[PDB]
Amino acid sequence: TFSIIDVASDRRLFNTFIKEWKTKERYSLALACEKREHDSDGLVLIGLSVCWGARDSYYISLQQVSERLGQVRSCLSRPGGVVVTYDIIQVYKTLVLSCGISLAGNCEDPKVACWLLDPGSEERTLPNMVTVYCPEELPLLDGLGSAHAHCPRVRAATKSVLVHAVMNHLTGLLEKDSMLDLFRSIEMPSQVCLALLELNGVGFSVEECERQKHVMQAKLTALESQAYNLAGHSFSLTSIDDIAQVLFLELHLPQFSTTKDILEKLRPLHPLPGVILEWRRITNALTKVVFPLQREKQYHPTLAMDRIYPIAQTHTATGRVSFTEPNIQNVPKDFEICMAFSVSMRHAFVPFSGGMILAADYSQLELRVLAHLSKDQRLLQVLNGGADVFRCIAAEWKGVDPETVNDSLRQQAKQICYGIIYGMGAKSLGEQMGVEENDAACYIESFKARYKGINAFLKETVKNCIKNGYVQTLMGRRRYLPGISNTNTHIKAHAERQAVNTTVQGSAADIVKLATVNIQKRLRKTYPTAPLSHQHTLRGAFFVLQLHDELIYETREEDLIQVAQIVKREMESAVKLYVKLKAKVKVGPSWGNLQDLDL
DNA sequence: GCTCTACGGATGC
DNA sequence: GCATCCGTAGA
Ligand SMILES: Nc1nc2c(ncn2[C@H]2C[C@H](O)[C@@H](COP(=O)(O)OP(=O)(O)OP(=O)(O)O)O2)c(=O)[nH]1
Ligand SMILES: [Mg+2]
Repeated sequence: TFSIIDVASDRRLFNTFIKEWKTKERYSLALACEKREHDSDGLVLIGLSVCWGARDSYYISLQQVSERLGQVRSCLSRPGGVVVTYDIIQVYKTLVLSCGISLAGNCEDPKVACWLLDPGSEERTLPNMVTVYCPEELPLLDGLGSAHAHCPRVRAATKSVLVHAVMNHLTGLLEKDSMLDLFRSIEMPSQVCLALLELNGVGFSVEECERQKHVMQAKLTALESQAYNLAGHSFSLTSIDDIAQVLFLELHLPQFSTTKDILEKLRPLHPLPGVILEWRRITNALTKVVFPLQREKQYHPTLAMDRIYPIAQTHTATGRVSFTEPNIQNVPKDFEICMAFSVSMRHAFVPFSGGMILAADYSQLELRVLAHLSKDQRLLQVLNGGADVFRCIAAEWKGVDPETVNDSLRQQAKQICYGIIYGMGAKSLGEQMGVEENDAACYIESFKARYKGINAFLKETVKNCIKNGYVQTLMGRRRYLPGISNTNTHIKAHAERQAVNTTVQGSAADIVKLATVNIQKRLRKTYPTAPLSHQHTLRGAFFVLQLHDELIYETREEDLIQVAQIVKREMESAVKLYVKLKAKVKVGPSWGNLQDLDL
């Protein structure tokens, strides 16, 4: 039955546990943390629990410790040897930040497996797992502590045995879905990479952020002065009611939806919608970036700099990775204040002293992925010759030379292309393009006619989703879309759009995770003596940010060239598609100041 | 009748 | 009285 052996109680017992632990091809590890403080070994993290089959759990107490932790480090760092933990990122970060132990080897996390089996479902707690997947272990839930009495050793042992059972069931479930090698070769190493990113943080100059904040606040005072002058009274710029009054009630064209439609037929008609738009953009910047970042900032003393530590979400409908605490991914790009000041929220994100930011983006990634999946011969030959499809779309749309395509113009062409691929209608295309309804419909017809393989892939993806109830990515991840067969046409169409989008975007996410893993492997081979993160303590790169197809690394100046070569090679060789996977590598003294490193 | 993500402020029942 | 909702930013 449910047993708790205390191996950290005798020399021979602990040594036998270690020598049996090394041989085991798969165990479950759990952390026992009595959190009187909210990162310390023997003060917060109290112990370690290890479970193999037959409802037995071995608890290693980290109280009194040097030799216990040394042998646990030896086994936990390359003892097979698969460690199963609930919330792998949390466990890895806690181990690093408390006792300086890095989980080296193959990891498994029942959370990641449950998300694999049904990514559109809810994040199941471990109890939630036991009730659903392992009902025969339900009597053990009384013993995962409680909100009042935890007993961290007993809670750890119960969680470890439950995680072992749950992952044993989920392993067979994943093999049935043919997602097991993908789980073990792609998904879990990506989890470790993300935890290592979370440990790294991203450098953050408070001085630069304070400078930007002061300029933005002076600009907001000026903007409020103009807005109260362009209207007449001192209304509220943060109230949609106080905006829909003054707007649409004196001379405008319409509650009333005072949204960024004030760009349309209002920005070129009255200057207050532009002033309101600028005020809203700077207010977004302040209240969603600089105020959160100035309160989320944390001083790294070893690096002698401030850093921001985001939390990776990773439980996503499509396999993407987002972040929680500051929401770093959505930090705005540069924009101009006239007083011309350049608000660069990314310019506040800086490397350590003597360091460089290295950012490697995937060139038109989902175009290439879709060209491979659809086998569209036209797109294959076009983008295998180094062409920029976004540039050519922008040129043929505007009639301008492709070489004279602006970066913002390229963004609109990119949005048009991806929207068309992902089920955008004629009305939305007309809005985003300026053309009429019929013109946008004919544009979509021409897009599907010249890229015949793309239309065939769209139809086949929807047909196979109806026939199977799910869609599959390039590397085998499935998403279930029960609305694909809904009688209501809106839910059915929504599921078809999600089917195509999930296929292509999940495949791109899979490629990006693979590239992250392979870059990490090559970096470890090239600089074996470097620290894994900024919390492990500088040679090589450090992976401070992930941008769904872009990997930010923060390398040393001397290692910049080698790191860029490594990153480019790994990103281009992640997957052998019918397309080439070109990566654009940029270097700079800051995230907001990056120059192309032609290499 | 583009998808995905989070998140501040405001509706909104 | 809080709970989502939505518009917003990235991608
Ligand atoms: N559905 C949709 N997906 C988008 C949109 N913008 C970006 N994404 C997805 C598709 C892109 O392939 C992917 C990576 O983002 P990027 O903006 O960097 O674009 P892409 O890689 O296509 O272009 P690039 O050559 O890097 O400029 O993100 C969008 O407007 N709609
Ligand atoms: Mg890209």
